[PDB]
Amino acid sequence: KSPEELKGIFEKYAAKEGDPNQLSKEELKLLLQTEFPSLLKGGSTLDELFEELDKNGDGEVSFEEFQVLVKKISQ
Repeated sequence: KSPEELKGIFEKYAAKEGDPNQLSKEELKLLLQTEFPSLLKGGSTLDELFEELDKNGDGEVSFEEFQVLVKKISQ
């Protein structure tokens, strides 16, 4: 979807507590599973995926990092 939509969707799951605009491993999992079951681009887990992504979002995934994930998925 467009950045606007990806942002909206991201925020839907990121807007909990602690940080309202970063998906934790939990919220990343929840987002992926709920919104993108068709695109579970992980493995026999998503730990590795998480570690691969989080070279930035301090144990979570910022919007940029997520949009980059979507970019990767799309590619």
